Amino acid sequence: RKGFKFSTYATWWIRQAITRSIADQARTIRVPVHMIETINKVNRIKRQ
DNA sequence: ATTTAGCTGTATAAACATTGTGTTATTGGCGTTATTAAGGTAACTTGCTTAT
Repeated sequence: RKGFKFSTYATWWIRQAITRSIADQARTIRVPVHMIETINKVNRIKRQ
């Protein structure tokens, strides 16, 4: 009904799924996704 | 015979024993705060890497 390309709607869902999969199976020991995101933000701040 | 020394008797005394009583303490319980997971989000990027 809205006039827009479907690629962006598909892209957001694909990106969310990939990030979630990486966090869930990223390490042999399961680590919380919220804990992982804060660690990623801290690492980016340290790099800057 | 007499008593004397011997013997510890059992009450008593003392110690224990038993009873009772207090105390406390911990389980349970409840709720509680730390934690946490998932859902959802939509300009666009629509056959890869990855390698002696």
